[PDB]
Amino acid sequence: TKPIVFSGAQPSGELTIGNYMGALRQWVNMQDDYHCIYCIVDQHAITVRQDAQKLRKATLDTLALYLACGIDPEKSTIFVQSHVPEHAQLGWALNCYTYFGELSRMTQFKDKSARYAENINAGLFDYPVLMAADILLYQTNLVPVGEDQKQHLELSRDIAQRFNALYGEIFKVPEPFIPKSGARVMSLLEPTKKMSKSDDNRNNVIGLLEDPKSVVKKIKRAVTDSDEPPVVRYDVQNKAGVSNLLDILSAVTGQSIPELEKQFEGKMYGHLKGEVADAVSGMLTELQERYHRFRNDEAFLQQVMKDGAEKASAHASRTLKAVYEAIGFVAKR
Amino acid sequence: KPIVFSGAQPSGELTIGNYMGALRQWVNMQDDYHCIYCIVDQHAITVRQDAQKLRKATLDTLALYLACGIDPEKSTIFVQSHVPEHAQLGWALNCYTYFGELSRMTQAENINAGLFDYPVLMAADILLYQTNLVPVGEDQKQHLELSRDIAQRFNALYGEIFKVPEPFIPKSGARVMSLLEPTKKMSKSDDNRNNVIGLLEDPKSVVKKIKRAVTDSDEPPVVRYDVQNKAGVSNLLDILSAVTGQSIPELEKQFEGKMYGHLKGEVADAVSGMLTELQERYHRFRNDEAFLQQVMKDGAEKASAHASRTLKAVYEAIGFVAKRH
Ligand SMILES: Nc1ncnc2c1ncn2[C@@H]1O[C@H](COP(=O)(O)OC(=O)[C@@H](N)Cc2c[nH]c3ccccc23)[C@@H](O)[C@H]1O
Ligand SMILES: COc1ccc(N)cc1
Repeated sequence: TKPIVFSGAQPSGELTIGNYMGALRQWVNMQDDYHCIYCIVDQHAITVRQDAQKLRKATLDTLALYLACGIDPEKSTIFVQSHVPEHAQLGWALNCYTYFGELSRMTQFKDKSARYAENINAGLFDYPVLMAADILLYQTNLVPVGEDQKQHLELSRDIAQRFNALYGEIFKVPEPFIPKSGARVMSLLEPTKKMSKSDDNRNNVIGLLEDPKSVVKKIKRAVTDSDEPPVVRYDVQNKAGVSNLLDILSAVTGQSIPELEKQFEGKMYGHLKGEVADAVSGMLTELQERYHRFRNDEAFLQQVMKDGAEKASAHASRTLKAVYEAIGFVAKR
Repeated sequence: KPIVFSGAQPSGELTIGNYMGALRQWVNMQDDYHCIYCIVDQHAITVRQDAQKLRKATLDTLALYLACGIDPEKSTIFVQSHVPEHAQLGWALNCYTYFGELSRMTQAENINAGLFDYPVLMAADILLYQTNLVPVGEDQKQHLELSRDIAQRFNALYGEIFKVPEPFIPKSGARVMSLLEPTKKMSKSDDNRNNVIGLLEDPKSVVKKIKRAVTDSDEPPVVRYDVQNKAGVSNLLDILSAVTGQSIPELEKQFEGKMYGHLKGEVADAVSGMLTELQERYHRFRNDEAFLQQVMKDGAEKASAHASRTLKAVYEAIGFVAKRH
């Protein structure tokens, strides 16, 4: 059997080009090479307060977006996290093998606590343990994610190793698959801050479902630097905005930064931004064209969810059975 | 019938205080209330434990509750981990529980997240079954209050999804104090086991512990009820009264001109009389694996039917896409 790939994305906000480059791009390319399982993590989404209609709609939007990107339900298992109870079950169990200090030290918890001070909830704190349960359920070998998830992934490995050391070979110890370029796409008006699907300032973000024209305007307005003459060179410290543009272009086209630097020799930021806008306006038009075909077909979306949850539960129940046996629960018969 | 929820720890080493106090009280109210008994194995693992002993303890607890008179045809008794809805609701309620509320629970960075987060699981345990009443001790009053606050908070956002649970106020009335410390209650959590009489102790063990029990230096020795001045003797009277149903004034008359030796002898004989009938039932149930499996299956099946209905409403309110069956 093939090694197993697992990853997920929250149905909250509107997925950005950041989410595509750091994760979904890789998800599509891994489908034949590995046994791939992709999840819409609605249980993680509710750690941030959403309107009920928006949550339901965003779950289906996200599903249709996976499909529009090229995630093929004939190759990959595609499911909604809440449809498989084993995530919640293993998540509770793994709380007992996770230290408080490991969760309080998390960057994401700290960033999210500052952003949502009126709702610093227990789910936001316990976030990484459920995420570990998501991965560990499927005997996952590889986890394609953006750089912002490295810390969460490190904890999952620690939990797997710690549990295995007491009980035997129950889990696989997963490995991150973070891409060389586009692992952490930055904000267009604030290139020192990660591009967030929940920025109020829309201008920071390139939406996967935002109007391309509005997106082309966003690239042209992206902040660069005061260098005289302007030079297209990679330097995240002194040229954050230009570097982010080079990183985006590299990730979309598959060309290296040193290659792109040679390509823009004697050129300035107008050329860079023309070429970035071109490459991105292109992906989105195509992507949004596949999207509606999927998104307006409720019977097909219902079928993908049904089939995917079936496949997922078969794997997850198998692992949870072994976990429950090992910790000492009386088996349900 | 109001719905009553109790969580039973699979590790508790139950005493005659537990039995003649709350347990016997509740055995005689299984037709008055819709009683739920949940053996809380997911709570147990917040303390690291030997796996095989936890499995054994789950079944020991089930058999002991059955032996004490919990009737699986009247009440619902089941193992927590057999009903996935507990963990499911637990996670959802984490998202409507403040971090501060958990930090302020009467608790540095080396405690496991389960020990930190279990009050939310407790809330889920109760709220799943539309629980009206929860019989708690003083030590779990804070947890009940949190579950009431979570229920009201969720209902204010989404409509009346949960019942707001109430404490069960009336106490059993059977008083049972520690043998070497008559001022303190006999507790299943006592490190000093000479203070307690476990429900599975044999007649020789009970004799030894009752013989050792503290009594005053009154001269002449007198068997009279007086908690302030004769705590130990009064405890022995209360235990004997609880066992036989004879009133304190009846026992005071029964022991007129008798020393503390004769009282201790009668207390030991009385308690062991009670424990022998209970132990016969326990071992009969406990050694019948097929009967225990059937009780767990039926109970989980009953619990799940109810729990799934609540969780479906919870899931609909939050806005999750409904599962495709
Ligand atoms: N500006 C950016 N540049 C590049 N990559 C980015 C950018 N912003 C986000 N990402 C990546 O996109 C994925 C989805 O984002 P989420 O916020 O839903 O990502 C999250 O919140 C996860 N915890 C969801 C999750 C839950 N359980 C899991 C198990 C395995 C893997 C992932 C998960 C992520 O991989 C994230 O790293
Ligand atoms: C009681 O809170 C929890 C927390 C996490 C999970 N997965 C289940 C229940």
